[PDB]
Amino acid sequence: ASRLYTLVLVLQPQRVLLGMKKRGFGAGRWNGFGGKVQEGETIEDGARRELQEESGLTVDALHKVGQIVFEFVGEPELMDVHVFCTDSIQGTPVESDEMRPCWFQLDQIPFKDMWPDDSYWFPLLLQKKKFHGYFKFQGQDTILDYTLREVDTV
Repeated sequence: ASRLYTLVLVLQPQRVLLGMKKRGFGAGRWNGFGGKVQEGETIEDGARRELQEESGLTVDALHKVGQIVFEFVGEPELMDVHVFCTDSIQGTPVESDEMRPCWFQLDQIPFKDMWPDDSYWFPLLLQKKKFHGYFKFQGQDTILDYTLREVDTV
């Protein structure tokens, strides 16, 4: 079985917003905003909730840009991450207990301090291409297997 997660990338024409994860899973890496989808909310509502909780931001619209499935060796549950993009933020980003937000120019994206899979699929996001991904991890550092392709419908 898989568990539903969200990931939101605030992508403007010359910069992208990332958050430094301060605690919990993936702490110490820059990432998009998101988390587990809860009972009683749609996937998109979950993505909005997490963006709000983690950055203080609300948005007009969220666009579906990809799905990535993660397997971690030894872990029963797969992560089914629904990836969204926006360029219509409302408010100014503010630090939360979970995330410290910062803007990065698109040629200074800090891949060495991000999840290793981002190096593979960010280019597709940046090129406004819809994708499906699968990544098999050994721990949090080592990609054993992956697949990646462009799709018409996410």
